[PDB]
Amino acid sequence: SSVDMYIERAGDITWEKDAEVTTTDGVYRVMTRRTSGSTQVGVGVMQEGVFHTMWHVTKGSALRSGEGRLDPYWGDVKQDLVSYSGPWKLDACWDGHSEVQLLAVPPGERARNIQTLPGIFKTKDGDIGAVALDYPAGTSGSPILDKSGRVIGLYGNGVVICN
Amino acid sequence: LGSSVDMYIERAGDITWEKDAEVTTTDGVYRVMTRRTSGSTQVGVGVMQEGVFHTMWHVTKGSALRSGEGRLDPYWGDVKQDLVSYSGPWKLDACWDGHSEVQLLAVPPGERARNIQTLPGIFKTKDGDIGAVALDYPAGTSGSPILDKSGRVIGLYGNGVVICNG
Ligand SMILES: Nc1cc(N)c(/N=N/c2ccc(S(=O)(=O)Nc3nccs3)cc2)cc1/N=N/c1ccc(S(=O)(=O)Nc2nccs2)cc1
Ligand SMILES: [Cl-]
Repeated sequence: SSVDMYIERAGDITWEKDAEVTTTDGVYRVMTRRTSGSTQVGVGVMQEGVFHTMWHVTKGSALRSGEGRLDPYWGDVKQDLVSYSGPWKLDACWDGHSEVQLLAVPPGERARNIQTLPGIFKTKDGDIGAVALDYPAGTSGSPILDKSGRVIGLYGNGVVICN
Repeated sequence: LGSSVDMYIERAGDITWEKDAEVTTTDGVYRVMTRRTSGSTQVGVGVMQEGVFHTMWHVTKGSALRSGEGRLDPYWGDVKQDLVSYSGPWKLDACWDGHSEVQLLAVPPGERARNIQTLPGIFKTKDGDIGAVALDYPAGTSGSPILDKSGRVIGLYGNGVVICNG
């Protein structure tokens, strides 16, 4: 048997006004089915009919969904990204100075917003952000949001700065 | 001053092809560890070859590392390639033929190093064709070396397998 991977909608993607501080558009759990039952392997974002997640979560596997089978459209192993059904749509960038919110969706746990200041690390062309928190395996792909609710990164990836 | 990580490496084993694998600071393979208020966690893996430590850029964010020898400074780094080398230029130049089985020398957090023989898939990227290992391991296994039959490192787990022609 090949791995039976599917997505389930977990909630809306919204900035939460008083967060904790350290089918349709939304945030989805990426699940695997075994005879013994289901495991969450990651998270992703449906935007403009395109499902976005990390390449390591699916390794280009087709996904079952409420809308039928989703086939991979584009991916990059090095950036660790993959899109289903169409081109990559998550084009927002972090300004490199505003606090962000991680919309963490860990396995077997409630979706929640956590406000956090990314770390900044120097690169040769500039700087990149990091949200490295203590979340369980399977949280990778959780969206990182700016104050307008735009997805500026996925949990486990560097947060790209444009400034 | 700014954001910093307290990172260190620990040798996990020799890098060798294992003749009868399951089929689905000396040179060697190392765990990359980070010290946080919660404790020390493995965040990835890398390869010491010819006195140069090699890992994926995102594992270390290009940070200096502590080792048995003292401080290792990043020498070369590329966020786009997601690679970084310490102490000297990138030394891992072997490529996959695009058809032979390979071995992942997986070094997962809290688990023994082990060799798994597998056949990479081949995927189209804007740069060209690349191989990729279709085995699932936890995030902190990223950087584990992928080996050809002569024990040469032809890729790092999560970074793809380099194909000799395009
Ligand atoms: N100054 C430098 C000093 C170094 N020590 C160094 N090492 N480099 C490596 C590059 C690739 C690989 S690898 O694939 O073989 N991965 C693995 N091999 C075994 C295990 S993993 C390994 C090492 C690179 C340097 N500069 N490099 C540049 C590369 C590209 C471009 S580019 O503009 O042309 N963009 C692109 N186009 C198509 C693709 S990238 C500009 C500059
Ligand atoms: Cl890989």
